[PDB]
Amino acid sequence: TVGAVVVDHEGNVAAAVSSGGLALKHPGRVGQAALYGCGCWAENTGAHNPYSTAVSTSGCGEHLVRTILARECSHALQAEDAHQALLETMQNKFISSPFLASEDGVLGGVIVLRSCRCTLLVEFLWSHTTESMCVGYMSAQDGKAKTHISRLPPGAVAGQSVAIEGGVCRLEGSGSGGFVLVHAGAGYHSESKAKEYKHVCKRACQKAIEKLQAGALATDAVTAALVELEDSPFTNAGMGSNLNLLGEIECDASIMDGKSLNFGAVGALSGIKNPVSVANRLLCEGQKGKLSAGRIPPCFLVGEGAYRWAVDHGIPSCPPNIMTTRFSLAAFKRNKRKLELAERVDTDFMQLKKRRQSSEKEND
Amino acid sequence: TVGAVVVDHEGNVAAAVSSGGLALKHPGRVGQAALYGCGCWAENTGAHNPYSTAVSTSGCGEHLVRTILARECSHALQAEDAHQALLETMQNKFISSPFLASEDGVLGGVIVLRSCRCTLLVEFLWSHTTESMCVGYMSAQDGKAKTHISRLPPGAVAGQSVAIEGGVCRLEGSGSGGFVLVHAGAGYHSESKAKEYKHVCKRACQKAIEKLQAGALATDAVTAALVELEDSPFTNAGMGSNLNLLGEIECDASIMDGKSLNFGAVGALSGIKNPVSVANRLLCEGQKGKLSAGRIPPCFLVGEGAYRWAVDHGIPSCPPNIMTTRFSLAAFKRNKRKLELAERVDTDFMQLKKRRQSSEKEND
Amino acid sequence: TVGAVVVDHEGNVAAAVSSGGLALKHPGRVGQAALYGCGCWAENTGAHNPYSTAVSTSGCGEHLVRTILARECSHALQAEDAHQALLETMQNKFISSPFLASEDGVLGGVIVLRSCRCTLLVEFLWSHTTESMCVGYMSAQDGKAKTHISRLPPGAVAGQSVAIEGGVCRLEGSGSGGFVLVHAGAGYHSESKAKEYKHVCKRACQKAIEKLQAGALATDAVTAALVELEDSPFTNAGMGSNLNLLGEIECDASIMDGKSLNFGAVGALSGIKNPVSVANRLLCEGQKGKLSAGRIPPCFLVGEGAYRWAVDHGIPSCPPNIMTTRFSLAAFKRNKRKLELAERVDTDFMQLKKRRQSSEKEND
Amino acid sequence: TVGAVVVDHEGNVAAAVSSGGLALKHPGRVGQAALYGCGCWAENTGAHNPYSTAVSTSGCGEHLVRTILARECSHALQAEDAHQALLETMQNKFISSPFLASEDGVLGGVIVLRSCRCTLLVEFLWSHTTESMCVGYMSAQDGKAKTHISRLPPGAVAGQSVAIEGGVCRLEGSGSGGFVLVHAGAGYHSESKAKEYKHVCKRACQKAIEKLQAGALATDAVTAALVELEDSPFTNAGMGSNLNLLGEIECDASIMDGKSLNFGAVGALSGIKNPVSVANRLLCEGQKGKLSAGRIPPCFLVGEGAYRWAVDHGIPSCPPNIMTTRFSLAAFKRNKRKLELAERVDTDFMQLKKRRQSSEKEND
Amino acid sequence: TVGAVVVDHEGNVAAAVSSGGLALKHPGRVGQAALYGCGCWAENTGAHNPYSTAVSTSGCGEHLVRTILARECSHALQAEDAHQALLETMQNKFISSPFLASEDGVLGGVIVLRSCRCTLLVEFLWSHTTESMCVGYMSAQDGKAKTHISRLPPGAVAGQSVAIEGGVCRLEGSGSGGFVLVHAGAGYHSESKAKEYKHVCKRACQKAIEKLQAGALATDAVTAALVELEDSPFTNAGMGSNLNLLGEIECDASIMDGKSLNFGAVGALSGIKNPVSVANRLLCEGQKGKLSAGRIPPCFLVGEGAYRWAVDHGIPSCPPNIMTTRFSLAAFKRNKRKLELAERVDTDFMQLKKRRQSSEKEND
Repeated sequence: TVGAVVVDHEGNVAAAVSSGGLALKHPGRVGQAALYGCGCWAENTGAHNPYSTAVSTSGCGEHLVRTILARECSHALQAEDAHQALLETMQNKFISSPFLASEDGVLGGVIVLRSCRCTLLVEFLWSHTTESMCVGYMSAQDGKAKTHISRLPPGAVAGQSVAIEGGVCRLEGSGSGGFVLVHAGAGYHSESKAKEYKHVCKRACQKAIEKLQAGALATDAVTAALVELEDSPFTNAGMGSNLNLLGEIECDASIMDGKSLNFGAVGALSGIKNPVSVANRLLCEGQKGKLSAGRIPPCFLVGEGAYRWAVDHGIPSCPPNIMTTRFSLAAFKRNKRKLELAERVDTDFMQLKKRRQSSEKEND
Repeated sequence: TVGAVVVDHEGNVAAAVSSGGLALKHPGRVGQAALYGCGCWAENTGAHNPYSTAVSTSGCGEHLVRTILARECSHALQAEDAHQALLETMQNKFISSPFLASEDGVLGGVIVLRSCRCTLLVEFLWSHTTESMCVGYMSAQDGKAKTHISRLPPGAVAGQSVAIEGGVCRLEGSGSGGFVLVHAGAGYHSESKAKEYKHVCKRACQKAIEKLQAGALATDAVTAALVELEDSPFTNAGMGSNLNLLGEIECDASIMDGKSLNFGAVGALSGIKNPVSVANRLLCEGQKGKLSAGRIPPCFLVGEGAYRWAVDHGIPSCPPNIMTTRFSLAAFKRNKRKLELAERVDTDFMQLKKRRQSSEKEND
Repeated sequence: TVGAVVVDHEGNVAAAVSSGGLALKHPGRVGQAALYGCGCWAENTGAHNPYSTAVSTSGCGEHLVRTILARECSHALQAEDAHQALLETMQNKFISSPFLASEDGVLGGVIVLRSCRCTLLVEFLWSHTTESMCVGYMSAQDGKAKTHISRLPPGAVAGQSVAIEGGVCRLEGSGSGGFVLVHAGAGYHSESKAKEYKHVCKRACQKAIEKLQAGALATDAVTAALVELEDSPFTNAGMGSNLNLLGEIECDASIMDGKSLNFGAVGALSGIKNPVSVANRLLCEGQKGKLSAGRIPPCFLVGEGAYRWAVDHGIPSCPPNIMTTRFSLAAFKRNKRKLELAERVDTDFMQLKKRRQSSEKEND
Repeated sequence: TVGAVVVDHEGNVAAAVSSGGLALKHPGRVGQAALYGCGCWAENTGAHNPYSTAVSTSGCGEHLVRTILARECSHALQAEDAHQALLETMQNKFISSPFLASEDGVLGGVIVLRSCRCTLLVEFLWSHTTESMCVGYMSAQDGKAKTHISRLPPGAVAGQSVAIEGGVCRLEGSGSGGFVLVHAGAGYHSESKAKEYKHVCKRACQKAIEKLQAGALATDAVTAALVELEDSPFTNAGMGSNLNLLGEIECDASIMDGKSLNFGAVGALSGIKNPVSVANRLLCEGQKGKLSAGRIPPCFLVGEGAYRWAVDHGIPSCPPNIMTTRFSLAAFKRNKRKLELAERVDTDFMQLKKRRQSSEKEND
Repeated sequence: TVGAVVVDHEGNVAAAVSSGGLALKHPGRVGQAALYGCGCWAENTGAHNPYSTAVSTSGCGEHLVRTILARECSHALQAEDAHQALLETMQNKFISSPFLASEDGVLGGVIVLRSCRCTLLVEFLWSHTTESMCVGYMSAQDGKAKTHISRLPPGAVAGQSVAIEGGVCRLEGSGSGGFVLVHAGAGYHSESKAKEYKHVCKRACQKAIEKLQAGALATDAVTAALVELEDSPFTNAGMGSNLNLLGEIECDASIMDGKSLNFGAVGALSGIKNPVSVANRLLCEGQKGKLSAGRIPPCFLVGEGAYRWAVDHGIPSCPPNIMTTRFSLAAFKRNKRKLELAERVDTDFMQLKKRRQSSEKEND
C-alpha cells in the first residue's frame, strides 16, 4: 500500500494513495485508499482550520476502514502542534480504541504534513505499529533527496508498540518552494527487498519536485509521485499488485486537493497501469463539471465502470499480464496452496460436527 | 434513498440505508449509503461514548459524502443532548461550511436515534434541507405505528432553510422492549404519490417491531425494515430504482451494528432483489470469520463480484429488469431525451468555439 | 402567552413578550414575561458574543421561571450554530434537567433569532413540548408574510416529546433590510380557534416590517408587533386575558434592546390596553435618565405603581371591561366552577382526617 | 440590602435576601432580592453539579439584575475551586463587561457558600466593590460567633477596585453539624453606626445555628436569620427600610432551597413586618401544592395581593408606619428636600430651552 | 546528562537524572537535573490525574529549565494518550514558542513512562532535537534487555527537526512485575564511542530490574540504575564528568517519587562518587522527618554543604580527582586552550573599540 502528501510555494497541500488489497481477496472487493476519510486527506488553512494539513494511510485494508483514521488524524491536528495530535488517533482512536476491539492487532502505518505562514513552516511525521515502514522526502531549494526505513526498536512486539519519527523545515515563500513526503508501506521482516523500496522513493520525490519546480498543482504533483510508486514491481499497488481469489488484479486508489476540498477515487479497477491517473482525472472532471457542463459530476467509479470511463477519456490500458510479474505469480501459487490446505480442513469439521449429530439424532 | 435506525430491549442500536444513485449516472458509480462513515452509523455505550447513537442519511448524491454527515453527526451527538448535537453537523459542518462552498444549495436529509439507561430513554429526530421528507416510528408497548410528512414551512426557499422535528420516550427495561425509526427519502413538490411513501413506512416498521418482539438482533431488525422499503416500487432503492446512462440498475446499500462496531456495504450491485441483504450477510459473516475461519474476512464488495458472493451464499438474484417497473422505464426514456436535447446544444458551443478560432487563428 | 423577536438592516436585534398568566391566579401574581432572563432576551454582536441573538418564551408561567430559559438559551448560542444550541436548554436544561424535577411535565415553547455579517445571515427556529404552537415571519425585500402551526407528530405524547422547525435567510445590508419572527403561544388540542391565531400573526409581522421599512428601532419594531398581538381577543395576553381568583385582569410584559442591553418590564399591571407599551416606555426612559436627569432610573414597575406611572406620562387606560370579552367571562364562569367543586372536596379531607383524630385522641 | 446563606448536617444549602429599594423610588418598584436568578441562589449536589452552592447579593439597585450576579455566580462556582469561581462573574461579567458599560462604576456586594462530601468541607467568601460591607459566620461545633467589617484597602477608589476575603472548614458528618454566613449590606464611609451592623449579625447567626442544632430545614434556618436582620432598625430591609417618592415603605425579599430547587419571592410588599416570612411561606406552600392540592401553586407575589395571601394564611401585618423609625422619616424629609431643590433647577432648563426656541423659532 | 524512569508491580512510578553541567562553566553553577519541575517528574494516579506519569530530561544546559520540559510535559500527558501528549510540550512549548525565541536552535532530549490499570498498561517514548540520543528498557517477564540509538533521519538539520519513538506493553498484575527506561544522553556525530553508551545502559537496566524483582521501592530502583550510569567514565554525570573554568567537577542530580510526591536534589556537588545517592537520601529522609523528627526537613542542598550532609549520614566521598579520567582531563586542556585563543581575541576588540574612541573623542 503506497501513498504520498505534498505542499507548493503558496502553502496549498494535497494527498494520494494506491493499493492492490489483501492477498487472496474475493472478486470486486474495495478496501481503503478508495473510501473518503479512510484513504488520503487534504485540508487548506481557513477559520477553525488553523493549519493546512495532508495525510495518507497503509497496512491492513480493514483496520483503516474502522476508524476513518485519515479524517480523524486530520481533525486532531487543530491541537497546538504537529507531533502531539497524530497517535491520539494511533492509541486513543486505534490501539486502545473500540473501533478495532475484536482483532489480534492494530496493524497499520500513516504519514502527515502540516503547514502555516508568519515564509512557510512544514512539519513531516510518519507513525506505524508494524514490524517496519519506509519513507522519503525532499524540498525545492534543498537539492538532494533523503530515504531510510523506520523500524521498531530491537524485539519490540509489533502491533502493541508503535514507533514514530519526525522533523520541521522552513521554505522561502516567493516562487521556488515545495516539499514532498512519500511512503512504500508497512509489512513483515523479509529484509531481502529493502534497497529496492528506498530507490523508488527517491525517484518518486524527485518527479514531484520537478513538477513543483515546473509550477504544477499539488494534485498533479502527488499524482506524478504515485505514478513512479505504482510503476515499481515491488509495490503492492498498481504494477506488481496482489492476485485475488480468481488470480486477477483489482486496484484501489484515491486523491484529495485541500484548496478546493475536491475528491476522486476508484476501486477494484482491473486492467489500468496507473489507478491514481483515473482518480486524478475524476478529481479534475469535478472542477469543469459544476460550471454549466450537464449535472452533478462523479468521484467514486468502480471496476467495470472505472475501466469504461478511463479508456473513454484517454488512459492507456494493460492486459492482466504486464501488471502481473514473476514475483507476484510465484507469490500467487504459494498463496493459493494455503487455502487449498485450509478449505480442505474447513470441510473436515463440517463432516465431523454433522457426524456427531448423525450417530445421535439420525442413528437412532 | 431510503433507510432506518433501531434499538432492542438491551439498548443495542444498529443503522442501515439503501439507494439507487442519481438518475443518469455513469456505470459503476458508488455514491453514499455504501461508504463507511457517510452512509449510516451505529455506536454502543462505552467510556467516552455516553449515549448509544444511530444515523442514516439521504441526499442529492455526493453532498453527504463531502462531510461524512453520519459520523460527523455521531461524534457531535456525545454533546449533553439529542436535538442540539445534530444540525451543528448539518449547518457549520454542511449548509454554511467549506465542505460545500461552490454548490447551488446543500440539499440533504438525516434521521437519528439514541439510547442511555438509568429504564431506557430513546430520542428520535429527523432533519433535512429538501422540499419534503417522509418517516415512520413504533415501539413494542406503543402498539400502533405513526407515519406523516415533515415538509419545510410555507414558502421557505428549500436548500437555504432546514426543518428539524423530534420526540423522547421511555421503554420498560425487560424483554418486551424495542423502537424503530425509518424514512422514505427526500424529494420535490410532486404531492401525487405521498400516500404510498406512508403505507410502506407503516408496514416497514411493523416487520422490524415483530423481529424485535420475536427477539431478533438489532442488525436483523433493520434488515426486515429495509427489505419492505426496497420491495416498494416508488422508493429509489432496491426495486423501482433509478436507471443509469445505459438504462441499467446499480444499487448502493450498507448497515452497521453498535455492539460489535462491525460493518457491511455493497456498491453498483446489479441483479440482486434486496441489496441490504448482501450488506447484512457481509456483516453477519464478519462475526464468524474472526474465530479461525480462514483469515481477515470482507465487509465492502462491488458490482460484478458483489453478485458472485451474494449467490455463492444464497441470496435470491434476478435479471436486471424485474427491478425496473412501468414508472422507472417511463422515467428513463424521459430522462434520456433531456440528454439528447442538451448534448446536441453542448457540442454546438464547441463547434462555435472552434469556428471563432477558425475565423481568426486557423484561417490566417 | 404571545411574544416576538426582530433584527434591522444594521444587524441590531430586540425581543418582547406579554401574558395574562394562570387561569385563576391569586391577586397581584407575576409569572415570567416580566422577570429578566425568564421572559425575552436580546444581545448584539461583541467579543466572546460571536452572534447577535434574540429569544422569547411561553407555555407554563412556572416552568420558565425555573431555568432562566431565555438567558440560558441566549448563552448556549455561542456554540458554532443556530439549530444545535437551543434544545440543549430544552432537554439538557428543561426536560431532563433538575430545575423542573418534581413536575408532571416540562410544558413550554420558545422562538430564537441569530444574525452575523461577512450582507447579513438570519436564522429562525421555534421549539416546544406542548400539543401545539403557532408562528409567523417576514423580511423587507421578501414582500408577503407566511404563517402556519408547528404541531407534534400524530399521537406523540406532549411534554415528553419536543418538535422543532427552522430555516436560514440572507438580507441585503444597505438600508431596505429587516426580518421578524412572532408567536401566538402553546396550548391544548381545541382546533376550533386555529384560523384566528394565524391571521393576527400575519398582521403583527406586517406592522413590524412597516416600522422597519420606515426606519424605526428594533425596540419600537417588536412593540408594534406585540400591540397587534395583545389587541386580539383570542390571545391570553393584553386584551382578552385570563380572569384571576377575584375575576380581575392582571398582565405581565417585558422587552430588551440587545444593542444597549437596556431592559424594561411590568407585572400584575391591571387596567392598561397594551402592557408592552408601558414596558417600552420604561426601556426608553432608562436612556435619557442616566444623562444628568435626576438619579438611577427604573425598569420593573408592578400593578398599582405601573398604573400611576403609565397614566402619568401618557398611556390611555381601559376599565376592566373591554379588556374583558364574552369568551373570557364565559371561560371565567366555567373555571370558577372547578374550584367550587375542589375547595368543597378539599374541606372534606380536613374534616375526615380530624374526625379520625376526634374518635381516638378526643373520644376518648 | 441584607441577607444570608446556610448548610445543614446533611449538606443541604439554602439562600435568602431582603431589601427596601433605592431611597426615593417610584411606587410599585421591584428591584433585585425578589427576581429569580439575580437575588439569591441555592443548588444541591448532582451530576453536572459537583458542589452544593448558595449565594445572596446586594447592590446599588438594579446592577445585580443586569447580569444575574447570583446564578451567573452559581454556574461559575462549578469550576474546580471556591475562591476562583467568583469574581470571574463580578469583573469580566460585571466590573468590565458589556452588561454595565455606560454607568459611573459597578457598585455591588456578594456572599457565597459551598458544601461537598468525601466529612463535609464548607468554604465561605464575600466580595464587593462598595466602600464597605459587614458579615458574620458560625458553625455548630464552633461555639462562638465571628463578625467584623470587610472594607476596601486605604485610598482604593471604590467602584473600580474590588476586595474579596474567605476561608474553609470541616464539619463532623453526624447530626451535630451546620454553618451560617449572613451580611449587613454595603454602604458609604459614615462609620458612626458600625457597632450596630455587627451586633445584629452576631445575633442573626446564633438564631440560625439554634434552628440548625434543633434540626430545622435549611430554608427555615435562613428565615430566622433574615428575621433578626429585618427586625433591626439600621438595616434597609424589613423594619427601618427606605421611603419612596410618596414616603411609603415597599419591601422586596426572596429565598431558595437547594434540595428541591423550589423558589419563593415578594415585591413592593407594604404593611408586612418580616417580608422574608411571606417568601418562606410561598416556598413551603409549593412543597404541599404538588400532591393533588388544587393545581400549579404560586411562588412570586407583589404589593396589593402579597398582603392578601400573607394575612389569609396568618403572617403578622402592620400599618405602614411602625416599619418607619426616627432615622427613616428624618432621612425621608432630608431626601425629599434634595428633590425640591433639583426639580426646581431641572424645570428651569426646560424654560431656558423653551425661551431660546422663543427668541429664534417662535417669535418670528 | 543521563537518567531514568521506572514503575513497580503496584504501578507506582519514580524518575531520576544526573548531570555534570556545560563544559567550562563558572564555579557553583546549578543548571537543570537539579531544579524541581525542569529535571525529572513522577506523579501517581488520582482524581484529575488519570495516568501515573514519569519524565527525565537532558539538554544543551538551561533550555529545559526555560519551560520546565518535565512538568509542562507531565500536565500535557493527562491528554487521552501517551505519544500525543509529549511534543506539544516540546514544539509549541519548546522548538517554536516564546520560551526559546532568540537561540541558535532548541537542542534537548526527553524519555517518558505512564501506567494505568483496568492488568497494567505501560507506554515508553523518547523524543529529542539533538543529532543522536541512546536508551535501554526491560521488564520483569521480558527476560533480556534492549538497547540501540535513536538518531535523526539522514541529513535532517538537528535543532530544527525532532525524532520521536515509542511502544506499549502489558505486565501481569501480581508481585512479579516492573519496567525500567534509562538514557545515556544527547551528543554530536562522533560515532567512535557508541558501543560504550549501549553497554552501560543494558547493565543499568538489569540492576534496576533486580531491585524490582527483589521488591525494592521505585525510588530505590532508579537509584541503582543511575548509580551504574554515573559510575561509567563516558557519561557526563557522576564519574568522568565535565570540568569547569577552574578544572573542577561539580555535579547536579535529582529524583522524585510518584506515590508520596516527595522530592530530593543536589547542585554543584564536588567530591561525592554518586550524586544521585545524595538526592535519594534527601528524599528517603523526608519520609521519616514528618513524624515528630525535629521540624520541616530538607530536600534541595548545594556544593559546600551537600558534602557535609552526605558524609554526616555516610555516603562514600572522594577527592575531586578520581571523578576525572584520561578523557575528561585531556578534554579540559583542549577546552581551556579554546578560551586562551578567544579571550585574546575578545580583549583585542575592546582595545580597538577604545582606540577609535582614542583617535576621535579622547585625543581632541
